[PDB]
Amino acid sequence: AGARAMTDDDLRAAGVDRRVPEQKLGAAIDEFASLRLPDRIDGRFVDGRRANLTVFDDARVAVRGHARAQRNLLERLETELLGGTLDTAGDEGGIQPDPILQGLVDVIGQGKSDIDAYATIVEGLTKYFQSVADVMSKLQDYISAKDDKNMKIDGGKIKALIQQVIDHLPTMQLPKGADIARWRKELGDAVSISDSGVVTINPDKLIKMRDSLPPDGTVWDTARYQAWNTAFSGQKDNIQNDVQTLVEKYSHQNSNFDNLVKVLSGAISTLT
Repeated sequence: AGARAMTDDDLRAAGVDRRVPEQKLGAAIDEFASLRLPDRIDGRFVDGRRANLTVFDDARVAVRGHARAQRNLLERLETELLGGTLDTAGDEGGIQPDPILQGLVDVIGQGKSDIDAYATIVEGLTKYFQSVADVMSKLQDYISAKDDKNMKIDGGKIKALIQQVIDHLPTMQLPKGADIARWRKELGDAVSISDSGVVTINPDKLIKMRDSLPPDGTVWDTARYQAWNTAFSGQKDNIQNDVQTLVEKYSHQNSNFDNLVKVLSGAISTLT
């Protein structure tokens, strides 16, 4: 009933602790960055780190947790504001305007939509993110020491892995009523949005990684592999960068939400 929400504590106490989804999201980014391709050093061969796909796992359901907590607080806030003390003949709701209550309701709905949308988008990017990290581990089965001066890389097969990720790239769908124009500008080049609100991920960075590979059975000297490794790993870093940026935008949204329920709560108090 009394949907209390005046301090960051009141929130957390309700389970709405924005620090968690972002810690996990940070966790993953940390994982994705720890990924390394095999290498050859001083004449030796160094295994790479295969992606701990779990770390990704704990990030997305938290983001899914939070959006439920955020959505259950807004709802509680919204039940309180609409009605409260009755009079006689007024179910009051977009029929006999004049009150400012109306305006808060819409603020709320924008709150809903925003919560959902960032949740779906972040859902998807982390999928995409997990897929790429799956590949940076799967492709390591296709690289190995040949001579004590050469490497073997079955790039034809790695091209295969990368392409599968590109064919089953996570598809996103923005809530009914969103201003797609505002969303394309905010999420940037990393993604593209139709007009039905269908969010898709730009496979451009995966394409360059894919087009960078040699054919299956190639044998490389250490200088050649290093060059490829660096070039490959730099594009991977490029992807980390895109996900990091949306993660900051998402924490900003989590922040906006925190101020939102606060203003809404004092507001209800005011009219209370």
